[PDB]
Amino acid sequence: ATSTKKLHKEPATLIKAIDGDTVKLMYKGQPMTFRLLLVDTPSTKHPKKGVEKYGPEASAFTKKMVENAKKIEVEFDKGQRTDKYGRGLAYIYADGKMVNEALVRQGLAKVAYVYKPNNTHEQLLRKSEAQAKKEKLNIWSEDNADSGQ
Repeated sequence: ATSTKKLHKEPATLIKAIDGDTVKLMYKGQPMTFRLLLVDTPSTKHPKKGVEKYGPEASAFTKKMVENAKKIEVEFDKGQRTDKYGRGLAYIYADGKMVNEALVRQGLAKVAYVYKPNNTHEQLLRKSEAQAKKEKLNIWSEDNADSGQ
């Protein structure tokens, strides 16, 4: 144990946001498609239901935060650097805000089956998910999941 600086950030710039959990950015002068991996968004392409535009969904959320970002950094984990489908596996930081956590904490993304050993910030997302759940944020909001009394 005993480590300084959790994981490693590499400089990036957005080319296009494919959707919420999958983006294509310019990684060191070359276009690489990245998937956030730990997070998985529901109904990925369209709003949850579609009755008025309540919920810009992860697609626009990720897009907006990375476009407004001064700095875009991709943080690669301890495991594999790229996904089975050749997507980059990194925690993308938009302006220093980790997109993964931001999607989850606001309730636009859920924690999925994280492909270990790529899991350093799984815990962070897990708590942020639980956070979103107890506040019934947009994907946890009374619609698909309408639980209570």
